Order: sequence, then structure tokens, then C-alpha cells
Amino acid sequence: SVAHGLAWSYYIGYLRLILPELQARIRTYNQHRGAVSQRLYILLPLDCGVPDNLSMADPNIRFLDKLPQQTGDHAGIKDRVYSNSIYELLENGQRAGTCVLEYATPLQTLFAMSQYSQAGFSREDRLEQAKLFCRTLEDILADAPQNNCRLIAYQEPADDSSFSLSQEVLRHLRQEEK
Amino acid sequence: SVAHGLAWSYYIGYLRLILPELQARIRTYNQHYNNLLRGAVSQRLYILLPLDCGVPDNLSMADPNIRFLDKLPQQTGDHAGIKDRVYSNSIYELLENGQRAGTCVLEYATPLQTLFAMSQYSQAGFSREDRLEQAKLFCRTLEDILADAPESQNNCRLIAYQEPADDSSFSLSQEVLRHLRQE
Ligand SMILES: Nc1nc2c(ncn2[C@@H]2O[C@@H]3COP(=O)(O)O[C@@H]4[C@H](O)[C@@H](COP(=O)(O)O[C@@H]2[C@@H]3O)O[C@H]4n2cnc3c(N)ncnc32)c(=O)[nH]1
Repeated sequence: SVAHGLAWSYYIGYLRLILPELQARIRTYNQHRGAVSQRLYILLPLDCGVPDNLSMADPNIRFLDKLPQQTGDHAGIKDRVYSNSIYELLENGQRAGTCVLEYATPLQTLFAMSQYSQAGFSREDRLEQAKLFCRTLEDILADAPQNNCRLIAYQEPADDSSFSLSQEVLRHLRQEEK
Repeated sequence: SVAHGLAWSYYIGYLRLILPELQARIRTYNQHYNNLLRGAVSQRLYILLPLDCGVPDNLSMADPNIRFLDKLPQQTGDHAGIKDRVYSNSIYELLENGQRAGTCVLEYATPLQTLFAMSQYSQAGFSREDRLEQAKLFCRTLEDILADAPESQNNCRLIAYQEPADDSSFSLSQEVLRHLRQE
């Protein structure tokens, strides 16, 4: 399936590369505002709505800083760069938490495939594959040599805004301190 | 299929983003940093597609006649809440009889590394036979996408080939030079 390939791709070509070094990059950051959480928070919107900017999703999520770049040779690209961003989460206009946060990039591929005629990929296919991506990725991480990351999958109906993405991420950050 | 998704992902998440500005980056490079009259960086991204899905981390180690020269000017952008994501491409010289015989922007197709890993990991349920079948389909699907894509305009060449990276007789530089010389 489309999702099977994307989940393996995201694990092999990204998470397996950045998660073993994440704990250390946060140290180089932390002590060198506000301790940043230790885990990479990965947002999995099942509708595959992935904006370039998180503040677009929720104005209470604001970019704060970049972690130091991780660079390395991969597939003939000398000094490929992987970068991650730290965001503050505001509550009543003030900072309530900070964490390394991003959307799962393969969900942009599912979205764009649903939009390109030649991909032969419907909106129903997109939802089914977004689900299968999440499940497949989770099953991989469950025995992947999880501790450095937290996956948050969620669905939001289209005509409906009872949803605060910043509040949900804050709930998770608070539970982890515990 | 697996290959369908991986080819679309390579297009959506990479080639559609880098191909529109590639020739401007190459022109900048040749105009300002490389005034060698027979040494101009070629105008297309050459993408290596080893059908056994053997992708080395270091392209130049697998041939003494491929030498890293420099990087193109970086391309940067915000994507999926990653600020200033960087897309980099490397320029290599291709040596023949000790001379610089070609110069090009060269890299392996990254999704092939995925097909290789899937064939290695039990949990992927993906055989070596599946891997060869999907590699071939990946190549076909990518060719069909690029043929219709507005971003692909004499600026990308796929180079598919059967030989293992641990060749002995096969020369990767010769394989690339043969295509460079046909344009
Ligand atoms: N050679 C090359 N290939 C790239 C590059 N960026 C992406 N690709 C490949 O294009 C496909 C889609 O990539 P995404 O960035 O949308 O999601 C890819 C994909 O889902 C998975 C595997 O990535 P790769 O092995 O590098 O190959 C990708 C992938 O085949 O990790 C994601 N990923 C890779 N780099 C990053 C990254 N830096 N930040 C967030 N996600 C990333 C790139 O910079 N150089």
C-alpha cells in the first residue's frame, strides 16, 4: 500500500536518523525560558492538513527557536541537513510550555496525491491511507530500538472549531511531567 | 503499491520543489564560481537508480573517478512547521584517463534506500523479489510523473542500471559520462 511505503520511509530515512541524537541536541540547546521537553512531538492530522506554518493551525503556537542542525552524508548528498524547530504554546497570551514540534511530512504527500489527477488517489483513499500510515508507523516504533518521540493523531471535522491544537499539545506535555 | 506512493512522495516532497529553481542555481554556479570553458556544470539533475536498491551514503567512495567538487547554492524553505528546511545538491567531477571529462549535479534516488530497508526488515513483510519489482515500478512511475510535470523541463535525467555498487568491472562514472555525452 501507499502508507506502508511512506511509514517505512519516514522511519528509515528520518526518525531512525534523528531520534538517537535528539536527546543530545536538546542538551546543547538546554543550558547553552524554560526547559524544552525531551521528546519530538509529531502531529498526525488525519485530514492531512499540513500548513507550512503551525501558527496557521493555531495562533497560540509560536516559533521560538531552532535546535542546532544535524548534518550528515546520505545517498550522495554531502552534508544533508536535518533541522527541527522549538515552539512555545501560549495559554491566555502567555507561555505555558515549549517543545520540539512538527507535522509528520508524509501526510503532505497523501494530501497532494489526493489533489493530483494522475495519482489516481481519492479523498477516501487519503483517509484510509492516513490511518494506515499512523498504525504502521506506531507498530514500527513500538519495537524500534518510541522514547524520544510522541505521536499525536487527531481528526477535526471541516465545519468545526471546538479544537485547540495548542491545548491538546499542552495536555500531553503536562501528562508526561508526572 | 509501495512504488506508487514512494514515486509520488519523491515528486511532491522533493523534485517539484527543487526542479523549478535548479537551472538558476546551476547558472549562478557556472557564471560566478566555475568559469572553466569545457568544465561547465551540466544543466540537468542526474538521478542514479540502481535497480538492486544499493545506495551508499558516500557517492564518491564507490568510484575513484567520481570526485566531490562543491555544492550548489542552497535552497531553503519552510515546510510542515520546519522552519528553513534545507535542500542541498552536490556537484561531482567525473574523471576519465585522469582528466575532468564531465561535471554534473548527481545523486541517488533516496526512495531506493527505503525499498532496500523494507527488504531487510521482517516487520515490513517485503521480499527481495518485491524489492526488484517495486524498484522497476518506481522508475516507471517516476518517468511518467516527470513526463507530465510542469517542473521537469530538460532539467532532470534518470539513470537506471542493474549493477551492484560493489561492481569490479562496472564504472559508475562511465555510466554517467555516457549519458552526459548524449545530450
Ligand atoms: N535527495 C534528497 N531527497 C529528499 C530530500 N528531501 C526529501 N527527499 C525525498 O523526497 C521524498 C519525500 O520527502 P519528505 O521530506 O516529504 O518526507 C521524507 C520522507 O517522508 C522520509 C524519507 O525521506 P528521504 O529518505 O530523505 O527521501 C525523501 C522522500 O523520498 O523522511 C521525510 N524527511 C526527510 N527529511 C526530512 C526532514 N528534513 N524533515 C522532515 N521530514 C523529512 C532531500 O533533501 N534530498
